[PDB]
Amino acid sequence: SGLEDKVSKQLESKGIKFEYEEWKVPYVIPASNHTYTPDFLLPNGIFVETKGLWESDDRKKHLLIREQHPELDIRIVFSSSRTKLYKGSPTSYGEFCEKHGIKFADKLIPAEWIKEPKKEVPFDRLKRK
Amino acid sequence: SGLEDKVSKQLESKGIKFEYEEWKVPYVIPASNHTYTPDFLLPNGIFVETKGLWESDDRKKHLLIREQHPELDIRIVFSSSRTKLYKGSPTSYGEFCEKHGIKFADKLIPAEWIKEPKKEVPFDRLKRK
Ligand SMILES: [Mn+2]
Ligand SMILES: [Mn+2]
Ligand SMILES: [Mn+2]
Ligand SMILES: [Mn+2]
Repeated sequence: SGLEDKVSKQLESKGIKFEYEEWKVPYVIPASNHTYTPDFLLPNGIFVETKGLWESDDRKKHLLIREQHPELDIRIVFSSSRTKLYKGSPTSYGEFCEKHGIKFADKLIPAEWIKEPKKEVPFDRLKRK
Repeated sequence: SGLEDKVSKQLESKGIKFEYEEWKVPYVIPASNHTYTPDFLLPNGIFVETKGLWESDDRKKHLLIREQHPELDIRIVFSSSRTKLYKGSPTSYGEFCEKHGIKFADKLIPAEWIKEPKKEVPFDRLKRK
């Protein structure tokens, strides 16, 4: 960058030796705690997240919850599941869900989901509003 | 939102009793491993990072490195230490550095830093590029 060049030129002009980008320093970013509030909870225990724009951190969040709370049934209703992950991506929101086992639909909750037999929700692992 | 409105109306028309944002699901964003490569290493053991724009994640990284590698001497040379942390912030890069004990300078490496007595760098704690 202009600054790196100026600093390098200065050190050389004064005859100071130096190593440039020669050493890496390892570090760990600590794990962090968060909470996610799905939009709707149906009587049969299915949670439904309505979603327009679906950002990367949001997608990672769903994968984390699936690994951390396998018993939760969290599905997504998209304004459009055909939307691509980003400006030039080949993958759609829907394809991402298919790849990771996330049940999804577009615009409205499918009649079939509402009809699914009730199942237990581990509310003990959850926090009420 | 529009989608939330349409889904809730669909559920209400079918007489489905739902809970809206009534439950919070706790989750953890996993610790992550990284490496940081300072721009310059001077003969006396001082590492210097040249920096123009200095974003929030970059500032956080520097604090993590100071906590996890207290044996290293990492300083920063800014294009301008007067720059505010972000649009609207009353705090400058320099003030942030002062608060956290980070030595800094503007435009070039201080001749006085170059003159400081050599101190051994624990290379066994680092990884060569
Ligand atoms: Mn919501
Ligand atoms: Mn939503
Ligand atoms: Mn660099
Ligand atoms: Mn730099």
